[PDB]
Amino acid sequence: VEKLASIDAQLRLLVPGSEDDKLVEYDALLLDKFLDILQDLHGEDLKEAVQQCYELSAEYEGKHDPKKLEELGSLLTSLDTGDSIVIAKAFSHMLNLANLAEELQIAYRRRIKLKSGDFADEANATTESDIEETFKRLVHKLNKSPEEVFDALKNQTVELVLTAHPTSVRRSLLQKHGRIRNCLAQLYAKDITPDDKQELDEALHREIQAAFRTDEIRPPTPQDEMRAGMSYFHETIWKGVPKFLRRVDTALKNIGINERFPYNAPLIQFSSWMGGDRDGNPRVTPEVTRDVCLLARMMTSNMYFSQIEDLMIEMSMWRCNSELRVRAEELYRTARKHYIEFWKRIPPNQPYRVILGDVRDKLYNTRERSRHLLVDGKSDIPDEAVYTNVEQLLEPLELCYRSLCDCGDHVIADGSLLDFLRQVSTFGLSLVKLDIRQESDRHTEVLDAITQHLGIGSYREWSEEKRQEWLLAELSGKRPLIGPDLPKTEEVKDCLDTFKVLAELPSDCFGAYIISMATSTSDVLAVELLQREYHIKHPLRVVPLFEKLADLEAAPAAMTRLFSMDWYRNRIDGKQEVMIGYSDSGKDAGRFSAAWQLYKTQEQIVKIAKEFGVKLVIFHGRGGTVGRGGGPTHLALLSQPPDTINGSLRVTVQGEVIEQSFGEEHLCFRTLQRFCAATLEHGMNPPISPRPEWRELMDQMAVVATEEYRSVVFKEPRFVEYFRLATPELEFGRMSRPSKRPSGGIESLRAIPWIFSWTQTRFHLPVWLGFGAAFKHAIQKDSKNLQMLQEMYKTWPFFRVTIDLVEMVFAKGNPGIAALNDKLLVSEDLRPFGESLRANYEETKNYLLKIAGHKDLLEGDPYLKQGIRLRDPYITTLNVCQAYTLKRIRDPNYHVTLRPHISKEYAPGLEDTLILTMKGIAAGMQNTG
Amino acid sequence: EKLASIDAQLRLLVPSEDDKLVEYDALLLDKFLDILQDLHGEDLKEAVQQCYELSAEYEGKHDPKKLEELGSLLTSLDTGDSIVIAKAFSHMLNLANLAEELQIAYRRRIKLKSGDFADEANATTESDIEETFKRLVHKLNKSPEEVFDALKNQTVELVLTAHPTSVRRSLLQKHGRIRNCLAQLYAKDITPDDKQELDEALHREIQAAFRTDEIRPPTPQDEMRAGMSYFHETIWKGVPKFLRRVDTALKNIGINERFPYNAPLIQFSSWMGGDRDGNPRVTPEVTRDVCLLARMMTSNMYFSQIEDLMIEMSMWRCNSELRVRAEELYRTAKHYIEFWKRIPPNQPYRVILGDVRDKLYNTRERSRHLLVDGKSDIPDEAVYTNVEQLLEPLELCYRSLCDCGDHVIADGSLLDFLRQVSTFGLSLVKLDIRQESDRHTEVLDAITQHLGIGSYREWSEEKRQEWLLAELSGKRPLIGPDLPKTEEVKDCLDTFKVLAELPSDCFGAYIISMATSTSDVLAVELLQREYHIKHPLRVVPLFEKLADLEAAPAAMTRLFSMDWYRNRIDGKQEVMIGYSDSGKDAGRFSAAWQLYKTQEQIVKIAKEFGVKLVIFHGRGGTVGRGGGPTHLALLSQPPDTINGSLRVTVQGEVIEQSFGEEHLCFRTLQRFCAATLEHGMNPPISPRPEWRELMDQMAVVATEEYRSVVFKEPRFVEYFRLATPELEFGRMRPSPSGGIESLRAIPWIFSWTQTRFHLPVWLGFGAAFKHAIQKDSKNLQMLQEMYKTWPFFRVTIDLVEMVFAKGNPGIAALNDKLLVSEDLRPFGESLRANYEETKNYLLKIAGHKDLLEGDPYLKQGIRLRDPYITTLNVCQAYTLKRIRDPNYHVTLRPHISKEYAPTSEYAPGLEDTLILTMKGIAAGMQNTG
Ligand SMILES: O=P(O)(O)OC[C@H]1O[C@H](O)[C@H](O)[C@@H](O)[C@@H]1O
Ligand SMILES: O=P(O)(O)OC[C@H]1O[C@H](O)[C@H](O)[C@@H](O)[C@@H]1O
Repeated sequence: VEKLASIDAQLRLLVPGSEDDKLVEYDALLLDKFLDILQDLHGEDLKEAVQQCYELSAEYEGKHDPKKLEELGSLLTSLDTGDSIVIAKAFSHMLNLANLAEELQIAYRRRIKLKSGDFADEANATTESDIEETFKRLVHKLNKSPEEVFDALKNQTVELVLTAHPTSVRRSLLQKHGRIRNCLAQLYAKDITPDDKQELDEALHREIQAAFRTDEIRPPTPQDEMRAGMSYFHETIWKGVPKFLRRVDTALKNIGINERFPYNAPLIQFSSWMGGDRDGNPRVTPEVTRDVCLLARMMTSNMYFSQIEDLMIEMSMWRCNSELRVRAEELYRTARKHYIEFWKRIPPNQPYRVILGDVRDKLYNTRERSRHLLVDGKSDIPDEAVYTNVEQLLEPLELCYRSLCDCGDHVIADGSLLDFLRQVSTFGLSLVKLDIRQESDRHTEVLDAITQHLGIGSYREWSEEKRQEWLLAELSGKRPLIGPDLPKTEEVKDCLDTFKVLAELPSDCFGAYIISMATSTSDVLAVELLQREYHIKHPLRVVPLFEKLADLEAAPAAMTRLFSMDWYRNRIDGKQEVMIGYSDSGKDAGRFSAAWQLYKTQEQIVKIAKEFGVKLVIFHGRGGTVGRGGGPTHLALLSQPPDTINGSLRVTVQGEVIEQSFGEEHLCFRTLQRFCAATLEHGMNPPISPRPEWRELMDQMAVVATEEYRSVVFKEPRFVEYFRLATPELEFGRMSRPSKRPSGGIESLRAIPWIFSWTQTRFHLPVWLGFGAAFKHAIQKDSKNLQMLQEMYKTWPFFRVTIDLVEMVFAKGNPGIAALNDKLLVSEDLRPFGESLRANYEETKNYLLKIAGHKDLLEGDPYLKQGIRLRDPYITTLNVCQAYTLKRIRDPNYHVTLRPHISKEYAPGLEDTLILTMKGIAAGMQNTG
Repeated sequence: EKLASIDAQLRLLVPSEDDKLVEYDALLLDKFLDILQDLHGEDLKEAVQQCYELSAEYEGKHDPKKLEELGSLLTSLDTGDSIVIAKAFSHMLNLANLAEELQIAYRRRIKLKSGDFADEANATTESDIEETFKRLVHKLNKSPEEVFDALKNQTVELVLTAHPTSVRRSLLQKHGRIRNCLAQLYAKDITPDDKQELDEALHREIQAAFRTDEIRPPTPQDEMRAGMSYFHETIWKGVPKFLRRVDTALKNIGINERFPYNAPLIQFSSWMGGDRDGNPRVTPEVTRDVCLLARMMTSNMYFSQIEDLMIEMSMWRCNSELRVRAEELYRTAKHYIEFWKRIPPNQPYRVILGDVRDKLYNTRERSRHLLVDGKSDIPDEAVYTNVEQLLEPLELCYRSLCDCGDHVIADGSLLDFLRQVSTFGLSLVKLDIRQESDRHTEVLDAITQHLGIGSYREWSEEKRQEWLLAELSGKRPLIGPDLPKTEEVKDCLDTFKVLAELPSDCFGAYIISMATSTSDVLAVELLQREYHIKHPLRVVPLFEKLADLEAAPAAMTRLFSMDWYRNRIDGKQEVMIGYSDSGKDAGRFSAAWQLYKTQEQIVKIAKEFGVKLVIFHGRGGTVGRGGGPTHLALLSQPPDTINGSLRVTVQGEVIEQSFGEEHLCFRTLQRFCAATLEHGMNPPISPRPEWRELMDQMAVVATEEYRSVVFKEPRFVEYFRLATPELEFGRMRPSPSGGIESLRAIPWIFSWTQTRFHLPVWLGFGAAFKHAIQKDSKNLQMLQEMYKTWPFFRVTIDLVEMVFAKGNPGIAALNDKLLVSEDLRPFGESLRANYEETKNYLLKIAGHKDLLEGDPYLKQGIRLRDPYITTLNVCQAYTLKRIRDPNYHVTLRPHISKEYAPTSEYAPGLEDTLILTMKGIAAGMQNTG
């Protein structure tokens, strides 16, 4: 009768339970159904094996008895390659289930009705403010008129830049995840028949299996990796955006604005790095970039195309204004179809349809030109027949729209037509615009080739002042720099060709050219010059990304110098965007010192832009508090230094967060919602400025933290051998892209790998190291600092948000895993070094607690804690499995007695098991640094 | 918990929406087990579970092995442990019945009903009072005024008899508390804490019941003082609630006034201390005492609530009529305390009600002193000797209120109180007297012989009549103080001295058991005259044997022919009938049909002589079933047999179901009132002559079979004495030499109910059905049309069907095997064969595959009780063996119950175990014949 109630009972033990809190039930059902499936497919024997692992991991998660971990080891390590693959798949798959259940729980959790009004409320989905509440706060708590709010909003832009998953999932598998999540959602609805329940049951059972059996063993091209993206948009964002904008409309009613948000106001914009970012990544060629533009153009046209037919059916009206009636007549007159819904000709009896039919053909053509260009390279298709610019596509829709209003039918015009206008206006002809990123040294290499080939010396050898002097001269040069007959290395050709691609393609494909490892004025001019050389008609804006602390300290001088140049001031036309990267900067100096430095740098650069009349946009690269997703993003955005958003947000949406943020319609909606709300609020309601005591203490702690971080990571010569052993970092490095930009050392290692290696291991060093020294030293210098730190946590959003993130990571941390790793993988001489780090973990964690005023991690956030506690047993099993696998890979001569093979049925090795393991853990850990 | 498991194993017994019964039973059982553990130890708890598991397993499959395994267990228990098990199961039953009461109470009514009369056989589909009114008005062209009028003149008298085995006022209230705790545990918006506390409340109250189990006989006085509980508990409040519903129902058909508060719609009566038929414990002094108790307690009830009405009646505006009488009372210038003060005429309603209170108190005290001393120094002036005296001041208040513009207030508690007073009078119940005809003969014979004029016994009926009428107008007494009297004749004569001394509002009817003739009734009239009873009780013949029924019409005709009698009865005669009694003579079937005809004939006869005839339904009817079935049973009565006046026995074994829970109480009252009303305006169809004819034919055959087996077969009584606890019941009222004709009906029915075989209820139906079908296969169709179309027939078959559902021939078989000698077993086998064949014909006629297809809810109720009953049957059977048999002993298990804490009879505790058993079974079986 009842496997489930028991599985529920044994799942409750992990987190004690309440009202709309279904998570444990959800997880229980999913798990119980999943076990049956393992039984059918692989046999009782294996099912038990899987349960045993779970029981052990769970028992471990409760008490934390290192014995349990070893028992688990004995089990996992005794499995042949075949069975371990299966277990690895199993746990890796129960995780994805646990995440769906959590998405669903988060989606339907009840909002708190009366909120404290504290800014802390904005760090949690249940208490944060929706758009209407935000408007109201601004109007009533801040004396802004509705008109002023409406106005702010009309001018606001929010750009979400999508990056590729650092490990990324299949469009099929997504949809199974959706179907499973829906079956589950549906099983919990009252007024549900025994039959429907029975049928939903088998539907659920079936869709889990279908997912489990979609598990083929692999690398994939940038093109496919990107063609991935065009899914999530279909799946959720494409529909999400109109839904949200309609909510904006409703919210404006309720504060007394009697009009809808203009359909062409560019409130929300999307962008991408996929096929764009070539930094330390030679797989991203010019041809790749040409292909992702054409794909983007294609698919977008296709989307507009597959829904136009539905709008056409809906638009059965015959009453129109004359403006339209003319243009319809024209179009019927000029007539004399590959697809089928409307495969016929259409009576001018129904004019809206005539227009939209033309639109459809044009969309189809636009689809086809991009398709042929993509596969052939030529296409015999006139610009006349096709949308080369979004205005061309809006125009007929605006026509219909106006016509409807004029005939007295605005109410109808504000239905699907409006949604469609909003989609077109948000997504344009290219769903995402592509950013280009390359590292400064590359532009230097190119310019050096040029200068040397010209016989004038070596750009590399020149001083900054010289580079600037030369660059400006040539920026007004009266004759080209570059011949066809210039000697080029493959890299230089690759780089130059990227500009040939930028010149050939329509500019509505592209966003910014980001310069990785920027450090100077010359770095930006260099890119400007090459754009001029290739006669790019609408050059992309150049965006320096300042990474290292020193580079951040130098940035203000660099920006000031830029803004001092008339050539440059006039090219940028009042607008500059600068990029920052929390992970990057924190790899240099620790997370703490990087956080603080970035606060100040933004402040200074804002001040500098203000002085020169420049609107400054700060592009948030990965690693922020602001890329967490969920409520915490809400507060993180409000926590930003004053005037740093100023109506224009641009942030990275880290791949490892795209599912949480967008994969479910409600979360999708609220993601969009908070980005828009927070951005709006901030420009009219900055956080308080830090008290000077706080700046002073923060400066003092930064030095100590950076000292500790660098002591351990760069100064200590034992560290890299430790890292290489205690961590799958090397094995990761036989992949996404070369994680060492072969030079050797941590400074050489890229940040994603850095973060990822220590996340696998549950130890998370890159995120907390240096916080402990900083805290300890500040308290030991003066016990009154504890009070100050606490006041800072209570009152200073930046600080709060900074500590919450590190707290969340400790909650996903477990030093026992780190300890097991030492014991299995690390040599006897390095173990005390490990012990030492674990000691620092603990001490850091405890200070962090003392400062937030919590006994236990996440007291402020039981729901998040519950989510984590539930995932853990699964992750733990993967950690352990991983650890022994790493052993067997590294040590050809480690062997133990293998249990006779357990899986039934009715070529793969350790490396395959390790990948499964790396991906399960990564998906269980989501974002950290 | 282990509840879900107990729920799971309870579901198996009966495989939905508001169907909580299984949960209810599960919880109760799980709580009850814990209690057995605490009090008696794991060891015993398991023993109890084992019995339950076995019984349940048995109830599903019906494997005789299970029964034997159970036997081995039960028969291996020492006297100490078997007592405990017997208490346990006997107590789980009472729990199961409370749960069922609760389930029945809250089951949902069907909203659209077929309109068929079958709908009235089930609580979910039967008609409430409003629906009845509406049917009458719309489907039958009666004006609201005509309905209202019918109702105003309608009387419903419920005569309460004593439980044939009866429960304690304390224990009732525990049953109530348990039932409420349970009801409360199932309510949403309920806290973890309230749930926790209700849990322990529940747990506690079960234990308190379980530990209220002392071993004993009790006096008629106490047995009756029992009654005065159920009224307190439920009827006292029930009546006003229902009458208020009548009021609401009258609104909704457009009558704009309330049911008159003094219209005697509902009246109650009792046999307790009244019925002395074959029961010499019921002496004259007993009868005196139950009148005085009744008078006392009733005064007390009025008294304990008056104080609450007085507080409520804080008004000061009154009419003059009242204001005078108040002034008077204050002008004319306290043991208890609520109002222990004097009262300002400032508040006049209170002044009146204070007087009323004192008068009620005095009335209470006089009855109390008379009861314990025999004299009381208390003037009639100080006291209510007549209900009008108590109404008058209430009507005063009532009128005053309406006159001051406060009728709305007057229709609150005051109205309730008026209704109570008017329904219950000064004596909650009126007492009927019953004695058997032969006794009056014995008395008159003593008299005639002492007078020297011969022997009344020897005289012919014509002679008796001639003498009786002469003496009924005699001009001088019959009886001296000097008359020779046996203890019986004195007992009988003293009863009349008691009737003459006590107020007439204490009494109802004098029922003559074993009536047969006109003289039988005149005899009683004469003795009443002799004792100068100022308001003689009406004489009611109870005709029992079939012959006595066939002779009744001639007897009634003769009575109605006598001017002496016609003028004494003043237009009204009541006649009693007794289904069980008559069915003990001739079989249930022939008795049913004969009673249909007798009623018809006697009705006809009364109609001809201008006499309003009331038929007093004694026990055994379809009409004493309680629940919906009663509803249809009443509607099924022959035309004109109710004629505005229903009088029916409420069998003791049905009082709990009918009244113990406020909702069932209300609906019991409801259907009695509704059915009665409807019938006088909407009789059932009259039987088709073919049907009469076939019924007459089947009656002969059925009587033949019944009498063949019971009276003609000389082996029968030895069979009965062995297969049945009948003898042991007979060491209890005396159930002097025997034979079955001698044995009383309750014992007859009860003996075969214990045994789950139920012979008295079905025997003879099988022969009748078989012979009718074998004479002519077209009869089957006729029988089925009768079942479909003729309420009497339907109702008659449903009852027998219900009994088969409570039947189990395996128990009967086990009994034979354990208790009956080898030579009589084939006789048993033969009866079991008849059981089967009868059951199967009965099914074939109702058109059912299985028993109770028409009634899944009832079947569920039975299925759930059964395992408990089965355990008691088995326990019982072996106990009966050990009692009867010197040659039986088996190895006893070492004692199982723990404990911390002479009483000898026949065998050392067996007799006690048997009683427990007899009472558990009886309470699990409720009503059958
Ligand atoms: O961090 P990397 O290893 O350079 O990899 C790529 C990431 O780098 C930076 O930190 C950027 O700020 C992000 O927009 C990007 O996802
Ligand atoms: O023991 P008995 O002869 O049945 O007497 C007791 C019963 O007798 C008759 O059947 C009456 O109709 C009942 O009102 C009463 O309960």
